[PDB]
Amino acid sequence: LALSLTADQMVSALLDAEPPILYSEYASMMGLLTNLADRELVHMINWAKRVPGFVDLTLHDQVHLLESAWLEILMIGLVWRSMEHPGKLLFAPNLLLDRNQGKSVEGMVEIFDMLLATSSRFRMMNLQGEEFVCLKSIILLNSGVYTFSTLKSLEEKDHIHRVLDKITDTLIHLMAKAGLTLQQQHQRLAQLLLILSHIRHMSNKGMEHLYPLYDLLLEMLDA
Amino acid sequence: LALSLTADQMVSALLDAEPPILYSEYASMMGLLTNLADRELVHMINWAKRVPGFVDLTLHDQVHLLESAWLEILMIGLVWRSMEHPGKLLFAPNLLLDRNQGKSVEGMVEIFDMLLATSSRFRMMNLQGEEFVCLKSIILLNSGVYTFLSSTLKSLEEKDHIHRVLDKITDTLIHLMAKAGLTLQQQHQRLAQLLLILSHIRHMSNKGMEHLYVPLYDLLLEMLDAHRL
Ligand SMILES: CC1CCN(CCOc2ccc(C(=O)c3c(-c4ccc(O)cc4)sc4cc(O)ccc34)cc2)CC1
Ligand SMILES: CC1CCN(CCOc2ccc(C(=O)c3c(-c4ccc(O)cc4)sc4cc(O)ccc34)cc2)CC1
Repeated sequence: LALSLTADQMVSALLDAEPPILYSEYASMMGLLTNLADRELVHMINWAKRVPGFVDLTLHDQVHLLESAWLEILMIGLVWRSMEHPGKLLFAPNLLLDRNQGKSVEGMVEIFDMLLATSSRFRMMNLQGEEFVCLKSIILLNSGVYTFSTLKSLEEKDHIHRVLDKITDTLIHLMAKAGLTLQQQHQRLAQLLLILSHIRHMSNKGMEHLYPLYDLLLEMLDA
Repeated sequence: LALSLTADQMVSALLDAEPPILYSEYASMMGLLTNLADRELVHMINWAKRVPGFVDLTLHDQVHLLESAWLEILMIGLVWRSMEHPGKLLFAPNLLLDRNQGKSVEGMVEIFDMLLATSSRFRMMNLQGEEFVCLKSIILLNSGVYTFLSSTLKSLEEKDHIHRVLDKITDTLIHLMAKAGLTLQQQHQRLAQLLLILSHIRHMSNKGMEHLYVPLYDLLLEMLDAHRL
């Protein structure tokens, strides 16, 4: 069980599960981002399976979690790799775009600015890679949890909450190691989890304009 | 002022600021729900003005925060007062609805279920009143925070102040947990659990907004822009 892993073992599992940074393959704009996202999703599915506690869930529940988190997950990766590129979003090393090039779509402008603002927040906070991988894991486990009343669902949520607790402990550990005081540790933990609400929001806004999916992701998880 | 408060002072100030519980005035049901929400907004504004640090902000920034947070705030109040009624949503003491009453309206069963689920979660965690008021204040200060239109010096000043207040509220939550006997581990875990629930509350507001949809901006503005007569 994921529940007996030490903090160091958890960080180390998450660091080893990290997908690679993918490249763009080249109006053409949405085609290029569509193609990049779809390739990313294949690696995300494999990363998911390596997140401690994830394959303990039913196949149905795994698919639910991925259906609910996949865009937030692409967004937090985007924002992470954009940290060192103020004013720009590094979709791929060969696809670094600004809000002006974001205007080139329909409605994504304001979301572009939101993504840019999250990136600045991370840079400002000096988010570490070890912290980022825990955040990503938290999104995967958390996003779909409150939308799976049977007894089995009740077991599924309890497991997720215990794995989530383990990831909280891991985050606090990293901060402790980094030399922050206890007051700085609770404050930074809160600040990062609050950013996860903003990521949920950007994801919702992203979904409204990019528009079943569950079935598509089921075929993928199977494949 | 707000930044000098102790945790105990923050909590008293938050408990003192709570709005009243309103009654339903009597789809008949969407008309009822709409009237209720409209009347609660007026009190929500008075409550927001008593949230430590809120009235230090510009009028424009106050309006933005409420425009971003208002449905989140109505929802978390709903979930809080639904806690003692498993399976039901207490919109008002004379308006307790179950999930099947949601279907009687165009597309809200999914949100209904999400709301009951959050209520159950709060129940399952034994959420305290003191923790509830901190969470509601966090929502207000956080929801519109990363959507300020500008990166002006003033705006930078505003953002910094809100982050300092948010840190204070986090300090106060930890404070309540330390006094309830929780170990450091349990304190950080419970903190995280509660903050993750805000992510779901955001989601529910966004979905609720889609389903629901004089511009709201103008109405909060008029309502918040009070004379001193
Ligand atoms: C099983 C299905 C999976 C999805 N397929 C459709 C493919 O969808 C997508 C098409 C485009 C984008 C996108 O533009 C991306 C982001 C975004 C979206 C909306 C918005 O307003 C602002 C930004 S962030 C981001 C990060 C990346 O690393 C990669 C892409 C994006 C995203 C998805 C269909 C098959
Ligand atoms: C100044 C403006 C303010 C808004 N007016 C428009 C009208 O607004 C609203 C109309 C209805 C509802 C609502 O039904 C409520 C909730 C909800 C919303 C959507 C959904 O899918 C499921 C539940 S939760 C909740 C909690 C309450 O205490 C009170 C109501 C609700 C909410 C707002 C117009 C004037």
